[PDB]
Amino acid sequence: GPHMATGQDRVVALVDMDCFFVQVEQRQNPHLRNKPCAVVQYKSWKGGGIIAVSYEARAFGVTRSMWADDAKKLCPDLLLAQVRESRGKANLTKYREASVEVMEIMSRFAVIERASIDEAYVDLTSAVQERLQKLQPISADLLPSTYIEGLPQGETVQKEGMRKQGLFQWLDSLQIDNLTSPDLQLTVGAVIVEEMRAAIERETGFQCSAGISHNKVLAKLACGLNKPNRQTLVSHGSVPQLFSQMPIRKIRSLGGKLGASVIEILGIEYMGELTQFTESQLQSHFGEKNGSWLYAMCRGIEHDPVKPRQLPKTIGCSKNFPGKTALATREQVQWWLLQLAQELEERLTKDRNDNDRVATQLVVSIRVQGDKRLSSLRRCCALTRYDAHKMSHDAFTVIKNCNTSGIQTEWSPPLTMLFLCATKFSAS
DNA sequence: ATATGACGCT
DNA sequence: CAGCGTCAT
Ligand SMILES: Nc1ncnc2c1ncn2[C@H]1C[C@H](O)[C@@H](COP(=O)(O)NP(=O)(O)OP(=O)(O)O)O1
Ligand SMILES: [Mg+2]
Ligand SMILES: [Mg+2]
Repeated sequence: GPHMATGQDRVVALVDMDCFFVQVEQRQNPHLRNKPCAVVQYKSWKGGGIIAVSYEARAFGVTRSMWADDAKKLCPDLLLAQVRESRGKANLTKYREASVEVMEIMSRFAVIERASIDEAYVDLTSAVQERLQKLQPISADLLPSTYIEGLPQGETVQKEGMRKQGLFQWLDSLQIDNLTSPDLQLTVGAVIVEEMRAAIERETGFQCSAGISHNKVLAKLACGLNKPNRQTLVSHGSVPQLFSQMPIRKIRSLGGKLGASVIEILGIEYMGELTQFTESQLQSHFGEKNGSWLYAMCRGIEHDPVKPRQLPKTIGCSKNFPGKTALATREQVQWWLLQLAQELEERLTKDRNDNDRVATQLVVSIRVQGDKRLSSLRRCCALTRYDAHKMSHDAFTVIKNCNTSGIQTEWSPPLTMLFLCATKFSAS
């Protein structure tokens, strides 16, 4: 007990934008605000594929991975915004630039780790220490949008009434005399996150949600508990009851094959049930690293650091050529490699100017018709010049021998995907 | 017919 | 300037 680590050393937050692509389009087009709206890419096939949905539209059952024509059946008044198309492909520049707006604001408060186009982890341990040294009870007024997971226990017919009662129980209990209380550190962390989220909304117009806990996995989980436009504090103490009915697939990194194996091999359904197994038992089934990770995680402990990185490590461009449209001619493959290369060149040139770095490697990936893998083959070559013509020519050079066609003009088996990625950045 | 990113394994 | 698999938004 006296020597058992509790994973309460850090204060970490995960901030995730609410229906991000939609909010970007709603800021731009006021007509879309406060309406059932979705963002779609490529209109010709079934109205386009939905990639983002406003909360108003979710109420009708509209989801991502849904064709717009089908979404309209569920929600006839659904409004749509289209992703920009350039050179025959979706262009996500608007969303990347909006992402930068948000990341730069977050970086003012603390070290952050860009985790996706719309979320970042924040290591608030130091900021909390400074704020505690600076502060004195914490008023509920400092936590206007915060939920305390697990509370209240023991006006509650409405959600805001429930939120306040839980917050009151939490604050009434808080021991502010001790600067080392983990619960107190989380609370101060939540105050700072309120301030961060206020700054994001004020300076960008975008709303977001956040999770505050002692590690990245719990912070991420916490974030989704009360979306949209709210933040949730998950304390170490809230873990046993939270994990008691938490499907294993809900924890980050367990949503795939590993997660399925955990369920199948151990015959369990919830994250908390993992506590019954010894570390060695878990390592035997899932490997040394996964086993140790699972053993600590089911107890609410994780040590993965918030990495000091707010810029992407790679810059890539990709396009699918489904079914009948699979590229079947050499000239066809070269023309598309050129479109991808030109987009990549623009993005790389801007990156070099903004971030004082240059990519030194080019990775080319493709999918062959009949293969359900994300990638069928991957090859690389030196990226010595930011020249689209050289990059597309080099990319063809490295994959051209995959062509099994006896005939020079033709390409077989036809390609269902092209991917160009710039990597191995070096200071410039 | 359904654009990206990180990172682990070998 | 290795190539493939997994998990993610
Ligand atoms: N599978 C995918 N394909 C393409 N784009 C994707 C996508 N998943 C997400 N996006 C893009 C579009 C998304 O807007 C953006 C953020 O991803 P989230 O955070 O997962 N989802 P959102 O922010 O929309 O809603 P909220 O968080 O409130 O639930 O990334
Ligand atoms: Mg989001
Ligand atoms: Mg997200």
